Amino acid sequence: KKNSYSYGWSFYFGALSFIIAEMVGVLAVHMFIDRHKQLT
Repeated sequence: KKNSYSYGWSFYFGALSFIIAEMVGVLAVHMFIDRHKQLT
């Protein structure tokens, strides 16, 4: 019944790809606030 399954380390790359893809979009907005402060 899929006894004692482990998620290996391919899945943890997809797990780690989530945190990086947000931390880009974290930083992408922080640039965007500056460039409309720069238009201000």
